[PDB]
Amino acid sequence: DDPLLAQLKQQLHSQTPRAEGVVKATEFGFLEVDAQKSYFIPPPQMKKVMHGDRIIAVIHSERESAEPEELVEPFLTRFVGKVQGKNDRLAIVPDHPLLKDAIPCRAARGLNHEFKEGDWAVAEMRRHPLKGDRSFYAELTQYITFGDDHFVPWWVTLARHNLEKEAPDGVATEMLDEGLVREDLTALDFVTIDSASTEDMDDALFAKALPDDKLQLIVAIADPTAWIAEGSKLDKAAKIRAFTNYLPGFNIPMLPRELSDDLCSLRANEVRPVLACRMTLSADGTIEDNIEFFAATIESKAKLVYDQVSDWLENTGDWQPESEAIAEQVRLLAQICQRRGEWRHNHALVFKDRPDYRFILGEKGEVLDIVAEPRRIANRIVEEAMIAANICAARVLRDKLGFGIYNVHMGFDPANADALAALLKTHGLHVDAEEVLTLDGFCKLRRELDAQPTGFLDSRIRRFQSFAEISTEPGPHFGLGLEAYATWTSPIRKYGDMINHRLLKAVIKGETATRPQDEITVQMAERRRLNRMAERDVGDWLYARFLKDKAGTDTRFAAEIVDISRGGMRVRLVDNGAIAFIPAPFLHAVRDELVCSQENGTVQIKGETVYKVTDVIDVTIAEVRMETRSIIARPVA
Ligand SMILES: Nc1ccn([C@@H]2O[C@H](COP(=O)(O)O)[C@@H](O)[C@H]2O)c(=O)n1
Ligand SMILES: [Ca+2]
Ligand SMILES: [Mg+2]
Repeated sequence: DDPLLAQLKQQLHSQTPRAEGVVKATEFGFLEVDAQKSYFIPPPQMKKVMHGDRIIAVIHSERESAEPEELVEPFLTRFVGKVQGKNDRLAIVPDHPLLKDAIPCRAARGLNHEFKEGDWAVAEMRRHPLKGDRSFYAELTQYITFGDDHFVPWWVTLARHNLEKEAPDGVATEMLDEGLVREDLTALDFVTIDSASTEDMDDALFAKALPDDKLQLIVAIADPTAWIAEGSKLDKAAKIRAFTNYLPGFNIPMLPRELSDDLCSLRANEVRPVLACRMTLSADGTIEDNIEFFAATIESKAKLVYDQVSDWLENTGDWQPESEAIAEQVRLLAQICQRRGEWRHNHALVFKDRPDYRFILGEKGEVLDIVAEPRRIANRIVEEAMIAANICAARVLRDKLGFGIYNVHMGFDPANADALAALLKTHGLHVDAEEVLTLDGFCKLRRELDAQPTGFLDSRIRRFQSFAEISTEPGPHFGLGLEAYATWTSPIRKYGDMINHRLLKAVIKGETATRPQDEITVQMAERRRLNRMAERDVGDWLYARFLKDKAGTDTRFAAEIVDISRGGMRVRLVDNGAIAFIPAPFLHAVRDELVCSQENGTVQIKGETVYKVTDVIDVTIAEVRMETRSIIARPVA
């Protein structure tokens, strides 16, 4: 360089052949530029990069190779990992299954903690060879727990998603004067129906028979917002959290315990403030326009338990209602459930029973068992009432406000409707490209797709399915087969439901109301996504623990094929819900006679279909790698 010579070398440097792509590693790696273009990265060039870094590289020939030059976006930022080789030099291996190398690190200042071998930390990347640094380097920013802590699962997972490990701090109660007029519901025979363990009754039922074969339902929901003022510390604390995070064996509540457990909870034979909704149902099950929201106080008559209620109703088991009054409430409520089920059957969509697996844990967080808790009438009684109540709120907020915290499902996006109909044709199912975009046509497709003898064709259109949203705008819910949809029935566990509670309270008083900001539903969606990941990561750890001792044994498990790709089949164990992977080479000896097609949902050997997505097969457990929590399964025989 030399101003002339420098300008020249610059212009030369600038026209050097280049490519942008994502780094893929293993033994050297590749710069994956697109679907059918990749460049070999030699292992010396490897050193500059991490798996998954988005980079620009010099392309070299003379055999072509990519020589990394510039970082576009690093794979790794904030992460978790296990520390090594102590303070005389710390390094950290990311928990990332594809990131195998130790990264030199040190503790952030103020981090009191003396790190040892095995310790779990949260860390931040600070240096990268492509940013000119000699080495990769990270700062440790948080001490997690020690390497052989039994409670690893929980603490590492909460930390990795940066989620809170604690309930919020309780604040001196005193009930707020919102100038509500509370109807005295106290004489009435309200009952709660929850599982056994529950001490935090959110909700509350009362039924009454009417002339013309009608039924009256009142849903009474607990009253947190009668204590928590909009703008208070608990407020802003609850809003950040969005939802109680339910993890195997462990929840982190949105609200303080005293409030949840005690003051708000609809405990039997105690007087409680409530937000109530009285609805009138046709013989049809139809929710009539008769909808009345109002503040009230009730006194639960009977703290009921699901199984017991399900038993009494099927004339099985030992348990009877404490009185005729309660019996009649249960009977009326079962009648309501029946009409609503029918209604949703006929006019909406009823979701197909998905086993809900519960981990049964011991004191050191061991897995005793994982059981699919099946659903019985008492469960459906509650669900049908909660759904009708939430429909009620959606209508009234839409009507009286024009806004609320709504749950939103747009159906198939218009730009994918043609591809949709074409794929169904190839499988022999007629549907229309523009009818399926109407609520009615979406429901008709769903219905006949669930009359399918198997889930195959179903599976074929997962790729077209939209997901459930959060909106302040009233809107249809195609998944539920409903014009509208907003929840207010569990405000102690959901910030959105508290917001709707305050909105409904404005409507009741004839007050004006402010529309929630859209950043509202954005943060809510982010925490939901977080909580779901947190629960599956827990579960994953747990499943590995549970299945470790089955490794290499001939224990069989029936398993549903959930996904098929290039490298093999993902599989869900029917009896416990664990995820396992079956590598392609396990399915057939001769690589070139085997085709696992992601796009078809099939595995073929010598041109003949042997496996399909939704098939159930029997597998054994080949491997449980505790490092990565991965379960490897092999088909039987
Ligand atoms: N596109 C991607 C791919 C991975 N990464 C991160 O790499 C992280 C590495 O996980 P660990 O925290 O276990 O090392 C992932 O959990 C993910 O947050 C990312 O931030 N963006
Ligand atoms: Ca790793
Ligand atoms: Mg309840």
